[PDB]
Amino acid sequence: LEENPAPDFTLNTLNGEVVKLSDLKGQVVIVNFWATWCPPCREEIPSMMRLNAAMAGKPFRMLCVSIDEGGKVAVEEFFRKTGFTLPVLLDADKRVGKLYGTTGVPETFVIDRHGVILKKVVGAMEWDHPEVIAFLNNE
Repeated sequence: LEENPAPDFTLNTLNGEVVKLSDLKGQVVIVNFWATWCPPCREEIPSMMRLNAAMAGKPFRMLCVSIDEGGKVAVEEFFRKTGFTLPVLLDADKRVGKLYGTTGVPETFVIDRHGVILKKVVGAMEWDHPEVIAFLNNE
């Protein structure tokens, strides 16, 4: 998967909208696969929100794909109790995770301006840290 262009997909947002990875050429993209019931997923959310704020106004899009069987209702609940928020896409049936060849969660893909997959990261990271931020700016 790594070093070859990202497989396309179209999915619903929390609010009836739809996002198609191809129309995002020109921007750097992070596709992250996560779930409300995954303790590592929840460990790294705070650090993923700080990566999002740092990028506001820049040609950058973060896509947090949820695999919760409970969808919008499950993610909405989780966000109500924790106070967290992120740019979520829904994938309850797990087919885009399968398309992406994932094995468990969290798993994160880093995609360049030409739509090519540059990096695959397994497990909770600290997305707020300098090397990552500066790896992204380079792009």
